[PDB]
Amino acid sequence: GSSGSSGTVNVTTKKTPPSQPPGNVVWNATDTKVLLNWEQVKAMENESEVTGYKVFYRTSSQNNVQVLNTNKTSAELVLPIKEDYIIEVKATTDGGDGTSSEQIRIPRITSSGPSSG
Repeated sequence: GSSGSSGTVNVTTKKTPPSQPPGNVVWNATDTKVLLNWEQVKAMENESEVTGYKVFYRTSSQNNVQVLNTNKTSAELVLPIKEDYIIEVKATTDGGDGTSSEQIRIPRITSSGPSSG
């Protein structure tokens, strides 16, 4: 087909997100879960505050990443079944989603011999 572009004024509606991604996005692996943790995001004046975040977790590849609702600065996922895990934290507000932090790299379960003695 074809495409074009010109531009046309417009108006605004509803508040807007901070756009600031959650930092200190740390993770962990214990027992049989993934303890995720990341700082909080506070929107400036007018900006919409963060009421929650979206934990975007997907395999080293995956087709469509999934979203997990979390009304906190932490989260808990399931152990990675082979292939690295690309986790992305997104700060959502009353307006909608926000920005996605830095994809997390979680390597599968090591490959060592259990019961050593």
